[PDB]
Amino acid sequence: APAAVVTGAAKRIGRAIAVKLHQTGYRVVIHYHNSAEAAVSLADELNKERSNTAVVCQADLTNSNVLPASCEEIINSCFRAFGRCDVLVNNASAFYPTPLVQKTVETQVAELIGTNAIAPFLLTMSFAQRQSNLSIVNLCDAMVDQPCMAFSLYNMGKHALVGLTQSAALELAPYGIRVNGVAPGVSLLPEEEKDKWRRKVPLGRREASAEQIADAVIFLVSGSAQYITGSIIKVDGGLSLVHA
Amino acid sequence: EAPAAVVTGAAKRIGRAIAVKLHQTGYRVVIHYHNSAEAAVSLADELNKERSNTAVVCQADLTNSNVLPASCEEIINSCFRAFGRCDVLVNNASAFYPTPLVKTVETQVAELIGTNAIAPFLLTMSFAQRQNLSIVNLCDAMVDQPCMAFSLYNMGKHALVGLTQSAALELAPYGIRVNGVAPGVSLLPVAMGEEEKDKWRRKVPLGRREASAEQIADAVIFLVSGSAQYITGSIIKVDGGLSLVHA
Amino acid sequence: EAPAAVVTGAAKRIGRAIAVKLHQTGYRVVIHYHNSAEAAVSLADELNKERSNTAVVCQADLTNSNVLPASCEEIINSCFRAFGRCDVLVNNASAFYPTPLVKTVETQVAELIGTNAIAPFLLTMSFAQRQNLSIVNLCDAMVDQPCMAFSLYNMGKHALVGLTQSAALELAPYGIRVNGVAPGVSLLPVAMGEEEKDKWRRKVPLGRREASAEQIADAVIFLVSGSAQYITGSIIKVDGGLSLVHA
Amino acid sequence: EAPAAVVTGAAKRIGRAIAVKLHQTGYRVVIHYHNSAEAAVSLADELNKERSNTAVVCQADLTNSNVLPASCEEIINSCFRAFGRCDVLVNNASAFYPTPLVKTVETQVAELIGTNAIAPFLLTMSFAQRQSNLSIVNLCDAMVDQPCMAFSLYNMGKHALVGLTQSAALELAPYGIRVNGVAPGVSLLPVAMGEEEKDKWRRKVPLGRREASAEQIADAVIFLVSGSAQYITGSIIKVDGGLSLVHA
Ligand SMILES: NC(=O)c1ccc[n+]([C@@H]2O[C@H](COP(=O)([O-])OP(=O)(O)OC[C@H]3O[C@@H](n4cnc5c(N)ncnc54)[C@H](OP(=O)(O)O)[C@@H]3O)[C@@H](O)[C@H]2O)c1
Ligand SMILES: NC(=O)c1ccc[n+]([C@@H]2O[C@H](COP(=O)([O-])OP(=O)(O)OC[C@H]3O[C@@H](n4cnc5c(N)ncnc54)[C@H](OP(=O)(O)O)[C@@H]3O)[C@@H](O)[C@H]2O)c1
Ligand SMILES: NC(=O)c1ccc[n+]([C@@H]2O[C@H](COP(=O)([O-])OP(=O)(O)OC[C@H]3O[C@@H](n4cnc5c(N)ncnc54)[C@H](OP(=O)(O)O)[C@@H]3O)[C@@H](O)[C@H]2O)c1
Ligand SMILES: NC(=O)c1ccc[n+]([C@@H]2O[C@H](COP(=O)([O-])OP(=O)(O)OC[C@H]3O[C@@H](n4cnc5c(N)ncnc54)[C@H](OP(=O)(O)O)[C@@H]3O)[C@@H](O)[C@H]2O)c1
Ligand SMILES: COC(=O)C1CCN(C(=O)c2ccc(N(CCCO)Cc3cnc4nc(N)nc(N)c4n3)cc2)CC1
Ligand SMILES: COC(=O)C1CCN(C(=O)c2ccc(N(CCCO)Cc3cnc4nc(N)nc(N)c4n3)cc2)CC1
Ligand SMILES: COC(=O)C1CCN(C(=O)c2ccc(N(CCCO)Cc3cnc4nc(N)nc(N)c4n3)cc2)CC1
Repeated sequence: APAAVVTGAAKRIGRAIAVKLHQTGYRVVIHYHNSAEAAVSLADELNKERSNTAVVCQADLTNSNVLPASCEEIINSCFRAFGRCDVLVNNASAFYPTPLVQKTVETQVAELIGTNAIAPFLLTMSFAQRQSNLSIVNLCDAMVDQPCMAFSLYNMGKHALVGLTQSAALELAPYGIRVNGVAPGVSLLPEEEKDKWRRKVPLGRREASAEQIADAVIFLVSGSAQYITGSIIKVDGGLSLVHA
Repeated sequence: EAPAAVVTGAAKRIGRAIAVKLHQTGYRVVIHYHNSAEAAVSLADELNKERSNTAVVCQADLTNSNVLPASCEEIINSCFRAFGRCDVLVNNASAFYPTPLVKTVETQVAELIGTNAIAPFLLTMSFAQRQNLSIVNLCDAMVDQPCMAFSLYNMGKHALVGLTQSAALELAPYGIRVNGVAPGVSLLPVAMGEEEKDKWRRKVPLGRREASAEQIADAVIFLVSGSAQYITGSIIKVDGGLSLVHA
Repeated sequence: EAPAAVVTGAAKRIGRAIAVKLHQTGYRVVIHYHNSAEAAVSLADELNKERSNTAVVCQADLTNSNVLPASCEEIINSCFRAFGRCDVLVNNASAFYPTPLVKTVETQVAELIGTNAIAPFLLTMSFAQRQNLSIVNLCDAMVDQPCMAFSLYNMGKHALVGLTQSAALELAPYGIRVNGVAPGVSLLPVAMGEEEKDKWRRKVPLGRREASAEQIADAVIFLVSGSAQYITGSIIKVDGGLSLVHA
Repeated sequence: EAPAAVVTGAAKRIGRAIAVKLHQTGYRVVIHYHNSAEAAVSLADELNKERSNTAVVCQADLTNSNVLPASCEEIINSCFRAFGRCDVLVNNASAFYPTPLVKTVETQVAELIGTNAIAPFLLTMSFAQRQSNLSIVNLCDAMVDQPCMAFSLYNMGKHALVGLTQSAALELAPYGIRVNGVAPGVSLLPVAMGEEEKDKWRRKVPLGRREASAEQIADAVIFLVSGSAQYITGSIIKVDGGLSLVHA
């Protein structure tokens, strides 16, 4: 059975991705930072379905002097548990505003650029170095070119992740590793404010769900996507096409 | 009952593979063709051997003219006549040849812009008016790094990106999704010399080979599926990384 | 010897401002027009009062048809007959109106795709065949966030992006640069209610106002200048940030 | 009163051409540099010979670190100290070298992402906070979506710079600060690159089969800071001779 690493897998979109990969027959590494109880509860659910098919792995993905070692350990945890690592899903992400005009700003850089871009880069390095249907899926943002007001560092990090997706697709193609993205628009919100976000969506008659994001990940890691690399699939209900 | 799909230019090559995979997924299919009558009828015969009364052919020229709206309405009508419904439209048919800046030029406009853009637009209109509904447009992953001396073809494929996005927005309230699949190098021309085919294959980072028709069809199957119900206005490159390679 | 420029749709609004600024920069100008004869002639008379024998008018319909290639050849020929050279082509003329998916539709195709894409292509062909040479195409900064029910217009503007890029590549060996200027909200219709105009103006981050025609013309002047001699295939948005604003 | 500009990495090459053309347009200039002190001082001397007290140098490392915010604040402060105003910021300084996926990697992150993205962000913050024709120009890369093999961190940094350009254009528009980019394709090749390798790059360019001069890049910066660009914000102008349009 193939094996996958999902970062930020305890809750929300990462959890849905881990569940759908497991349902597809993958063994999974459930990475978490703060959500140990939720990570272990997910692993317990998946292991009840198929014994010894889910493990957890703790790591802070903030940039620091130790982040490279932390990322090498996440990949190593998959090889140790399952003897292989076929899929990496870079899902974990910090998200909060960083206004240009008025945590230290350098802590915000470490968290926003680290989680959304540098950790994906280091995980990609470790995944490739440790190596079939191998692939990486990066969780992008469908609104990357129509950014949220006062979200500069977040937007910079998601732009950097587009660059990584494309750069790594090119560089890792000779190794047979595909590198793609899934770009949610409005997916799971953290009622009046939620409804303001919902109302913009052309396909809004249909509820946005973590499972719809996971469905695009399942396609990209499947044999039905064996010629697809460097592609970012928007899963946004049309939101990115709506003008101001 | 079984859903129904129209595939334009479905007698051969990528359109044929799309029609076959939709049929294997449980669709009834209208095999549109222009000149390839024998191949269209042979495909319909093969699919009907698998499941009786699940495939028909429909002939039409998709060159632009004052009758193209009637032709496109008739293709959609042929799906309703055969199957009583029309759930999926795949705009695959396409003229492709150079038009250097330095057949009459108006015939070249009619063929290249008609097949790649205006016929998709009119088919989209007729599909929407006659109503998991979706449209898939066959785009081009190289639309922003165009082939030398292919201006009109490239204009047509750019127009098709615009249609995909415009129609996704406008047809969302009707529950019709509109997406694209953008091949890079897929099936090369039968007439192309082996050395020239190999020059194209060597461009592709992922495996130094062209996409099979079936690999292109796999992306179409995903976009029409229940696994894509929140996806509209998206164009999936199926290009092996070709579009990311610099000069 | 003074250089010469053709500006399509130059009688009014943005095209007029482009023709005026080119004239102020030292160009002789062909003022193309379709229906606005009085305004075209008034502009020519103003420019010739400033400098004798520096402006002519040229009437043509730029709707697609069997005669459009000849019409476009004649517009370019009018510049050579008046001024002995043609250094700059500005493709500004444009039909703009909704075409809902749910005039005949083929007339709408001919007008919207003809003015926005096919006439630019044929004018580009004629300009290149007759040869700091450059072409500037008037694009649309909102081409990837289109207006509801404007599919044919949006298809035409997407095709014009493709032409800009294709022609930049193909004409580079001849030293002809091909670029675009993409307004967001510029001049609104006089008859549009101020309440509706203000809805458009409030969308614009930079000053909550539309671009003047002169601000659009400033980008054209840059692109045809010596300060842009390495720039080809580029589309400059002149949109006050509009295209960056989410729904 | 003459306006004033900061140009990062301005001792040599494209940054020097930008500083020179801004100075010729009537700006007073801060020539920021990191290691190229002799070149920076030679340039400042030449500009001050043309017009007294119109050029100063400012040294700073733009690698990311916990002091980078203070360094970036000090570069903007140096323009106010010399000239009493700061009208234009040009983010030109840039580290560029390969980082294969298969110096410590954290140093490479700090240099490549710091110079190309984080320093521009912090300089943008300081420029806005310290505040008419105000604008910022970021030196981008026309090949950002067709990246060089094994340049992932550099490419990530330049993609982040596109995001900053767009984000800052939106957020600073209410303050009348425009934020735009210039995206070279092939411009000045490295001093150390062999001629045969330079010619491989030159032969890629449709328009003239040659690299952009430093002055051609500077011309696009001068347009974007001028009154002829007063409605332009969030735009990235490719100055690439068609390079980005060429398929594999
Ligand atoms: N939700 C949306 O509408 C939306 C829209 C656009 C894009 N996306 C993208 O889709 C992906 C998933 O979105 P989501 O809303 O499910 O994400 P989320 O809930 O905001 O974050 C997912 C997980 O990221 C992990 N994470 C955060 N900071 C971390 C750090 N410093 N170190 C390690 N892990 C850290 C957290 O793990 P722990 O809980 O274990 O600490 C968290 O549960 C993200 O990449 C997001 O940017 C989502
Ligand atoms: N092959 C590639 O490498 C590649 C690369 C990029 C994009 N694509 C796109 O993928 C799609 C399929 O490619 P393909 O290579 O399989 O296409 P193709 O063989 O060139 O053409 C497909 C069919 O289009 C039909 N067609 C042509 N002109 C027509 C007209 N005037 N009226 C009606 N139908 C007409 C023909 O039908 P009849 O045979 O019945 O006359 C033909 O069999 C096209 O949209 C193409 O642009 C392909
Ligand atoms: N205004 C904006 O906010 C805006 C926004 C985005 C893009 N743009 C683009 O900028 C350019 C100028 O905009 P504008 O608002 O000044 O344009 P406009 O007033 O709508 O049209 C310019 C001229 O196009 C000519 N034209 C229309 N149909 C024609 C046909 N069938 N044959 C020949 N010429 C025809 C007309 O000439 P006659 O009057 O002589 O008949 C008209 O005066 C256009 O390309 C437009 O798409 C403008
Ligand atoms: N040349 C091209 O073909 C090309 C192509 C695409 C994009 N661009 C972009 O255009 C801009 C100018 O290119 P260029 O070739 O002239 O650049 P460059 O010579 O490679 O670098 C410009 C300056 O950046 C400074 N710099 C490097 N690391 C630094 C650090 N840690 N801290 C502070 N400053 C640092 C250096 O200053 P010191 O010398 O004082 O140490 C250097 O002189 C860059 O943003 C580049 O990415 C250039
Ligand atoms: C008689 O020959 C002709 O009229 C010309 C046909 C095109 N041509 C070429 O050299 C050529 C052929 C196939 C090429 N392919 C690589 C991908 C290009 O997009 C394969 C490919 C195959 N068939 C195709 N059919 C569509 N409708 N559209 C595509 N894009 C297409 N492409 C590229 C260039 C000159 C000869
Ligand atoms: C024929 O029926 C009509 O009069 C319709 C015209 C369009 N219309 C609008 O509501 C409308 C008009 C102008 C609008 N502008 C804002 C920018 C939109 O791109 C101004 C603007 C102005 N004239 C324009 N002319 C070109 N050729 N192209 C542009 N894009 C154009 N645009 C927007 C919507 C419905 C009425
Ligand atoms: C000497 O060892 C190194 O540091 C490496 C430098 C990069 N390198 C290359 O092969 C190389 C060098 C210059 C190249 N240029 C063509 C445009 C690439 O974008 C010229 C160009 C010039 N200097 C540059 N400086 C910035 N800061 N950024 C740009 N992009 C840059 N580019 C391309 C590839 C390997 C050796």
